[PDB]
Formats: sequence, C-alpha cells, structure tokens
Amino acid sequence: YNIYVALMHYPMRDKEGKVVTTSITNMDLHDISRSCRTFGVKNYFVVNPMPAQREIASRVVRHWIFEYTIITDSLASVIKSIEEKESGSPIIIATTARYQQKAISIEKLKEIADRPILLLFGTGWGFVDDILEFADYVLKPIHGVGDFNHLSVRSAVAIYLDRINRSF
Amino acid sequence: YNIYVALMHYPMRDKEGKVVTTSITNMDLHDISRSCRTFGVKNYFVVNPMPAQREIASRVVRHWIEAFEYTIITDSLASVIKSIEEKESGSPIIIATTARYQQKAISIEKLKEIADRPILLLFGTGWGFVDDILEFADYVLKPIHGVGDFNHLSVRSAVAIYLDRINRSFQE
Ligand SMILES: C[S@@+](CC[C@H](N)C(=O)[O-])C[C@H]1O[C@@H](n2cnc3c(N)ncnc32)[C@H](O)[C@@H]1O
Ligand SMILES: C[S@@+](CC[C@H](N)C(=O)[O-])C[C@H]1O[C@@H](n2cnc3c(N)ncnc32)[C@H](O)[C@@H]1O
Repeated sequence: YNIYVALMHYPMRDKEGKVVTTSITNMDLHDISRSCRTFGVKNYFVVNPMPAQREIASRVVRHWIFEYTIITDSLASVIKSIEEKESGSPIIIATTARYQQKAISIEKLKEIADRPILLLFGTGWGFVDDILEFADYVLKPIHGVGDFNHLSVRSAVAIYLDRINRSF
Repeated sequence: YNIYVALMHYPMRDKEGKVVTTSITNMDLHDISRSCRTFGVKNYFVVNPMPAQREIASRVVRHWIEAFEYTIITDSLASVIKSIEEKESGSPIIIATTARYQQKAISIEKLKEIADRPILLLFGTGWGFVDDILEFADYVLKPIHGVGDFNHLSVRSAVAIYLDRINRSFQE
C-alpha cells in the first residue's frame, strides 16, 4: 500500500506539557523530504495551522527547487488530500518515543495494512496524548540500548522508513 | 563490542569530486549525538583539521549541554584512532560509509560476523569521502538503498539508520 508522511506542528506538548503550536524548522523540510523520496513515500505533508509558518515553509521549498512536499494547515486537510489521491481513507498511525501497550510493530503494520498508511510525526516535545489515543494505531517506539531514546524527528523518520523497507 | 562513530570533514568530495574541507554544521553535532546515545555508541568524534572549526564546535557542545566527555572534537582520524586504542587497549576495525556502491561492500549481517573487536564507523560530509578513504578502510558498508532512483540522505539520517540496523542485528 501507499505510504504518506506528515510532519505536524500542532498539537504538541511544551516542556510543561501544555499544548503548543511549533514553528517550522528549515531542515525538517529538506531532510525529511530526502528520506521520504529515498524510501518511496508518495507525498510529504508539512502541517502547521499558522499561516505565517506555512508561508515561510513555502518560500524555503520554492527556492530549494515539485508537487511532492505539500504544505497544509491541518491533519483534517491531510486526510482529505489522501482520499482524493487514493479514493480511500488512510490508516492513521502516530509515532512517539513513549510506551504504549497497544502499540504495534512494523511487521504487524505490514499484516494489518489493508489501505494507504499515513504516518504522523510530531515536533517540539511530541504529540499531546489525544493524538495517540485517537490514532488508528501507534507504532512501537524506536529504542536503543538504555532509557535514552530522544531522537530528532528527522532521525525517527529515517529509521521507521528504513524498517518499513526492510520488512517488505 | 564497543561501537564508535566519527563525523569527518576532510577529505570530502565536491559535486565534481575534487577534494574539499567542509565546515561543521551545528545540527550534525546535536542530532548525531542523540542517535549515538540512543544506540549505545561509546564516543562520538567530530573530526575537522581546521582549528577555527573545532573551536566553534566545542563552544556549541558546551552550550547545548557530566556527558561533556561523550562528544569528542578532534583534528584527524589518526587522533580518533589513538583515542580508541587508549580506551580499548586495541585497534578498532575501520568501516567507512557511502552512498556509492563498492563491489567489496559488506552488509550489516556480515559486519556482525567479522566484528571481533571495537568498531569505528566513519561518516562523511559534503558529497562523501574521496576514493582514498574507501580504499583505506578495513571494510565499507553497503549503501542505504530505498526505491532505486534516489538515495541522497543527510548524514544525520544515515547515522540513525545504520545504528538502528546494527542494534537490531544484535537482537535477531
Ligand atoms: C523531538 S521528538 C519529541 C519526543 C516525544 N517524547 C515523543 O512523543 O516522541 C519529535 C518527534 O520525533 C519522533 N520521535 C523522536 N524519538 C522517537 C522515538 N524514540 N521513537 C519514535 N518516534 C520518535 C516522534 O514523532 C516525535 O513526535
Ligand atoms: C550528504 S552525504 C554525501 C553523499 C555522497 N554521495 C556519499 O555518500 O559518498 C554525507 C554522508 O552521509 C552518509 N550517507 C548519505 N547517504 C547515504 C547512503 N545512502 N548510504 C550510506 N551512507 C550514506 C555517508 O556517510 C556520507 O559520507
């Protein structure tokens, strides 16, 4: 099935756990687009509800040159775009470094994947709990050797897309 | 079974394959140190022969902060090797990484098999290592391959993927 990647800037936690909107990091545009294209992701969505942020990201993308990277305002808008491209609603999969008992592995994702997949990646201190609760699935977190697993969102994307590629 | 990572800035290729000395990108410092720490890498070496770069990078590490001995800014691969040899009482296996397939390339699984001592993983900047480093290394890893018409990742993302692959391979 087709795979889409969305980088979301709302609704994130701040250090104090309060809901925030984050600003766009330039390298998240360039780096994740490259990982997306390397592993055959169909489109890369950059989701920010702040018009000023969307205009900053467009300018960066416009000069760095593609219908490939899509700058949009909301997850609802991402879902609508995929339904027009696929004639089917994506499975909504969120990501987190945090433990979730219901979380599935990449292998399990392969077996349960009966339609397009939308992978959600956060910014700042990561998603509020509501995203994790509402998503169709959460992936098991990337862990390494010990307790520390706080990777950049760019590195988390690269790793997950690699694992998805290995598994097929 | 200790793993070390070195980010190198000389000698690198330009777009036309000529030798260049790249400058230290602040995000390579932070982003690769998180990946190394996640996956239990013993030390992260930042290698730049230009004293001005080492100075800038040292300041960035100090401010971004115990674990001040974790990310090591140094001048040459020779210095990296002498440090590991001191820490490990033995010389590491030198493995280079690149997006260009070499006929002699090994897989992670092969790497696991031949790894009887500490491992030093080399990553480049700019447009990658010149052919001399790939010739000089003990081994060169098969590139990360995806869809087939594109594989230009950032070096931060190549480090993440290779460290995950290696971790997983010692769990499977
Ligand atoms: C700077 S991190 C914030 C980390 C936060 N604790 C979280 O929920 O993952 C930004 C994004 O990168 C991804 N990420 C970072 N580390 C991850 C890990 N170890 N496992 C899965 N995703 C990770 C998640 O998508 C996260 O929203
Ligand atoms: C921006 S890349 C330069 C790419 C260059 N064509 C090369 O790989 O030689 C900088 C570093 O990222 C790493 N890298 C990037 N893409 C890679 C890939 N597909 N496979 C392996 N390493 C990669 C290598 O360590 C490379 O030196």
